[PDB]
Amino acid sequence: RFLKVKNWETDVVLTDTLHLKSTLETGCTEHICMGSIVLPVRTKDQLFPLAKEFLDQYYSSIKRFGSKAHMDRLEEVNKEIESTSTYQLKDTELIYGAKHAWRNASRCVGRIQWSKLQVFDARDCTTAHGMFNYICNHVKYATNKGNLRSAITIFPQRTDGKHDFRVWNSQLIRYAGYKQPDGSTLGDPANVQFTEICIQQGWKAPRGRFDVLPLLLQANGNDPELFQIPPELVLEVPIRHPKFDWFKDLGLKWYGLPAVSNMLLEIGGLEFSACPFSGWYMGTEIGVRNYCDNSRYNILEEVAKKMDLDMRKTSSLWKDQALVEINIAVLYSFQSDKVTIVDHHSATESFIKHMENEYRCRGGCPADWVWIVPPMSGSITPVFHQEMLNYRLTPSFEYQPDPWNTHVWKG
Amino acid sequence: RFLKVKNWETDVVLTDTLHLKSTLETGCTEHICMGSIVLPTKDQLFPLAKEFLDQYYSSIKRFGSKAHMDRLEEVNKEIESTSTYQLKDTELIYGAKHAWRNASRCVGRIQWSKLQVFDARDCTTAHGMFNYICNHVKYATNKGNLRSAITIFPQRTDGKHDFRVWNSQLIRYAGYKQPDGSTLGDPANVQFTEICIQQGWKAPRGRFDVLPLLLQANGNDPELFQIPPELVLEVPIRHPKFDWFKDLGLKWYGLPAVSNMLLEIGGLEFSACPFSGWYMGTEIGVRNYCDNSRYNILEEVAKKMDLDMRKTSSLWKDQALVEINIAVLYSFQSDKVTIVDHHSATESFIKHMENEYRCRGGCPADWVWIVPPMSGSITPVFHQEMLNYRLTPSFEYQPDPWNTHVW
Ligand code: HEM
Ligand code: HEM
Ligand SMILES: C[C@H](O)[C@H](O)[C@H]1CNc2nc(N)[nH]c(=O)c2N1
Ligand SMILES: C[C@H](O)[C@H](O)[C@H]1CNc2nc(N)[nH]c(=O)c2N1
Ligand SMILES: NCCN[C@@H]1CNC[C@@H]1Cc1cccc(N)n1
Ligand SMILES: NCCN[C@@H]1CNC[C@@H]1Cc1cccc(N)n1
Ligand SMILES: [Zn+2]
Repeated sequence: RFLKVKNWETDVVLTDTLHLKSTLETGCTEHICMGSIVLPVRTKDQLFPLAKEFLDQYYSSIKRFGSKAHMDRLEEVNKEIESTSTYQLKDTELIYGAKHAWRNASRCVGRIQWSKLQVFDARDCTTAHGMFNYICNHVKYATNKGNLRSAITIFPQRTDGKHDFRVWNSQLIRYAGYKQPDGSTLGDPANVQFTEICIQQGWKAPRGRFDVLPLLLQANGNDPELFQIPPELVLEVPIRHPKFDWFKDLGLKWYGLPAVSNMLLEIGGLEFSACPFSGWYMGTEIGVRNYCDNSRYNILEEVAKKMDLDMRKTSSLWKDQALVEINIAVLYSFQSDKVTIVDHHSATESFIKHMENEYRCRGGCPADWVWIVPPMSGSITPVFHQEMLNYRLTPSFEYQPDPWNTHVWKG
Repeated sequence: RFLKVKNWETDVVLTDTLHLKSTLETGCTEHICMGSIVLPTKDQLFPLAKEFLDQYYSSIKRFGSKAHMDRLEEVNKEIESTSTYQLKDTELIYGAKHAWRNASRCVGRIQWSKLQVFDARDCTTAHGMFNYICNHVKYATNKGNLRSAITIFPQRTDGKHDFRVWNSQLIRYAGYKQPDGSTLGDPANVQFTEICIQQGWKAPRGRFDVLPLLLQANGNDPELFQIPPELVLEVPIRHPKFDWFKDLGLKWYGLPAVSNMLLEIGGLEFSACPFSGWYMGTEIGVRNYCDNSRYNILEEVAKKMDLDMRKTSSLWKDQALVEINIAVLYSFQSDKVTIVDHHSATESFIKHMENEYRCRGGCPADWVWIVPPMSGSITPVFHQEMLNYRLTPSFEYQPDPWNTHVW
């Protein structure tokens, strides 16, 4: 079967054959689309086929499908599973696996960069302190003094699901959120619950507006432990506006390294519950969402007052006007401090090229329109006008329940 | 069986049960989502009719009554006998209002029940059609205080006597391809504009030439007609700060009136059912004005603002976008022609969704289309999970008539 996607701004049409290798479910039926819904220990039995599919892709990718090296590996993995109930990946496969999990991330607009990924093998890690060490090296390497580099650290895979390695933070770096008894919130509201957990665990919260949270790390299924990231390692950018001098007085700043740490990495059946990864920000993640979501820093009004926009009627589009300036400010600061960052125009255009390429050389590019289109100026970026097909391929990054909801404390 | 939708900005969760009555297909499978794709017999008819009437009677608290039963056999006999049937006025109105109610891609459905329905089923010719459309345009324009309406022409019989309005909207601007390789006017209508000429229209070859209606009756050949100029209310666009704005020479009509869709009620098909409401700002300012393939005026507005268009990171395109949309809302209000801004429009839709969940158990909604093409995440709907599915009565797309007309 062939599927066509059309771009209504250029009439360009594309054919997807890749979806034919899609095994996982989407959440949608013939009678219902769930395209806008955010969140919709294996047996020997299911494991080998999953291992086999993966290794087949792997060997085809290196042009050795059906080779003796290939057949031997299948046999090797086969035996190991029957003997130990699981199996270890060779460095080449882990690496090849992680890049493809990224390459298959249908909600990621930055995928043109998928083949350039530094993979750190942290499978020999056994303790939280061990984890902390690994993470610091990742932050330092990835930050690279502002000239950011994509990277991922992969800790030991799940075994019996009782010895999981988990990074309790959602991102390696995030500001604390504190709930005041008066109902207002200090810091980033999105992190209040986790901050509470950190405090309860012994963290001495400075209680400011931009407190870098401590790392809460679980190793081998044990209770998590706290670590403070060396300050000198946390690159941060003060936010100012190129024409507005009062902007700097808003006291805004942001860290430079976006590093998602709560996702699970699935490769050839194996589950890597702790696999932090980082790239570099697209302007809008900070300027639109982080600052302007009503449930985040909500700086839209304060910025509007200072600009003195007509805030009596929404039809003045004061909210729209302020949003643009704020985003202009984020891009400006980052470029000025020489910290890697990309604007949504550049990013979406690049993605469109990446996408087309993917159809030509791979027969498709799974993409989630709801997430690929930026949270501002949607239709003046090329992706808006691009039809897409969303389906799931492995390797892949999956959501996993927050560890505090499932962890069996040992005390 | 019972699905929940969460608003990630307010944490509110709603339970949708209405989707279980869904009947048509979505285009998706459990393997692939097609949510961003723009266009994904007597034995057949009675069940469709039955489904409709039951819901009609259910709505008027008389489900399973004699009237219900009676009507049910009357239509039943008529279908067998006449191989089709006619709807009672009451059913027509209810049908239309509900087709709008079920339009998962329309952000303005909170207004659904306030719909003026014009029964144009006694129509027999293109002239009659032209007469009906003019009355509709006039009644809905209402000197600027817009009122929603739909005029329903005769239903389909054997596909060989279909009534069709060839335009995509009652009111649109022409598009001509110049030697310059460039395009004059609205590129979206380039082709339709040609078909007009190929039929006689005297294109004034202007930038904003209100096109002529091209009407088709009882399967006959489409005929041309020029809506009375005094009936097409227009708004010249000026910015409330940039006096130079007026020099781009921009104007837009006040009446958004989709004419190419197909209205389906109780199995019956109304192939010519033009309908209208009023614009949400972004429709003109963002899509019509800035879409690269439309009037594509961003670069121009950019130059006038003297913005550094050297690099994309200056967000010049974004700054222009906002102004171009401030001007639209501005001009319309100034001339007192009804118009809603995307913040107000989406906010109304959230409340509507909530009323629909608690008073109907759901609200089909298409996120990709509901979220405005600008400032997406600052509008509430961006944070609103939606369930998309198809309910009848409904408005469906249909092949342009020229790619199907046996002259
Ligand atoms: C090189 C810089 C990169 C850029 C500019 C980029 C951009 C983005 C953006 C804008 C999002 C959506 C943000 C949000 O709303 O949460 C995103 C999501 C995502 N990206 Fe990337 N990305 C990059 C690198 C990476 C890397 C290195 C990986 C993995 C190896 C990755 C994996 C994903 C995944 C899994 C998601 C969706 C996460 C979710 O479902 O919540 N990205 N990316
Ligand atoms: C009264 C104010 C109304 C507002 C603000 C409103 C707004 C909108 C908007 C923004 C769209 C998307 C338009 C596009 O991007 O092409 C839409 C689509 C639509 N609306 Fe409404 N609408 C209104 C009235 C109506 C009426 C009176 C009907 C029907 C009786 C209706 C039926 C639909 C349908 C069927 C679509 C989708 C058409 C398609 O698939 O292209 N709307 N509406
Ligand atoms: C409910 C809705 O799906 C939700 O707001 C989605 C929409 N699109 C998004 N797109 C991106 N990139 N990131 C997000 O967090 C979201 N949130
Ligand atoms: C390809 C994609 O489906 C297309 O660009 C959609 C996106 N969302 C839209 N939303 C609205 N309201 N109107 C449109 O025409 C579109 N176009
Ligand atoms: N809701 C998921 C949270 N994702 C957060 C939102 N902003 C950074 C991170 C995504 C991400 C991952 C990798 C690179 C990047 N630019 N962005
Ligand atoms: N491309 C499908 C046709 N959509 C066109 C785009 N703008 C007017 C009309 C939608 C529409 C119908 C009713 C009211 C409204 N504001 N908008
Ligand atoms: Zn879907």
